Amino acid sequence: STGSATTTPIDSLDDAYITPVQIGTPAQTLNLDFDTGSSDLWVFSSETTASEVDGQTIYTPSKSTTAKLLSGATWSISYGDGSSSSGDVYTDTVSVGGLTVTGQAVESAKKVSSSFTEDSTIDGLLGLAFSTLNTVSPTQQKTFFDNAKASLDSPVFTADLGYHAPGTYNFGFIDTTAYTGSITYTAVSTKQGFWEWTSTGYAVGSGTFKSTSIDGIADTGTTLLYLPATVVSAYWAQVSGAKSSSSVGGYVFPCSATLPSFTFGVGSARIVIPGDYIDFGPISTGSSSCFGGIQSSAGIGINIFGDVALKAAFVVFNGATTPTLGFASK
Repeated sequence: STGSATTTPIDSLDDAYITPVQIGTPAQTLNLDFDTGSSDLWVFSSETTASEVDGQTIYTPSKSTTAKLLSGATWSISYGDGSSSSGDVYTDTVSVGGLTVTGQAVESAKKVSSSFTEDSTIDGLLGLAFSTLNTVSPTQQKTFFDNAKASLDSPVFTADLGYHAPGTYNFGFIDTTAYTGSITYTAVSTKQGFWEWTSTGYAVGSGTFKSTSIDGIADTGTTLLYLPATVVSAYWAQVSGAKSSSSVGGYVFPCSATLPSFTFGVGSARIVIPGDYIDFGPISTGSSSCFGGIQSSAGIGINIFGDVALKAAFVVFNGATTPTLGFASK
């Protein structure tokens, strides 16, 4: 089997991407944030505290003939941005782009933090990291990908995110029309439960490539590119007037600037992030200070190849017995 679904930016900045997902019988379609940095499929629901719902579409298990309470199971998750959610668990039929999993754990939110309430366009998350990070207790549950894997034509999914445009998540096949050149594969460590890999270095603009190992995670659920302070300083040093602002919470730059590109290494291959991808616009409405798309990972504890990086590539998440990651230009 295979599946193919379009993923769409939630706003003009590509702050996140949503993908329609069918849950239950008859289908209830919710728009979920596919997150390769976590491993819970959770949704706003008829159980979510009413004051914490503001425009989201909810899953109502009582209206699904295939929903079953997973008795005694609870979940609770905290994300790196300080947001969180928790609740109980149903199993139900879940379909993505024509690919169906029966018996998928659907984590129903009883509580969500303010960041989620305020994002009316995101009806929940679909985790695509390794199932070892799943938070359901006392019986840990599998991700949608893990459940689908044995049925897939090939044990892979691909992320093809657009810059200010829709893109595609495919399951079970590699669309050879969706990228240019060849795909370069690189080793993955699953020790922390993430799609963790080591970039071979970077360049700023038309500058020389610096060969240096940068361990990080491929995380479709993180908006920006978070890299070591040394790398990030070298980038922003090439932008007149750019500075790190503790009041704003990161690097800002004059909105009048033209940003240089940023290149990262994948083995001997190179992925170029155009300068425009690094512009996240005014810090507040009408401001002439703009927020940067490359930020320091210092104090996160991990480098994160988020959407800024991933959307410059066609990315293969290879979940074969030895997992790997593939990157191609597009």
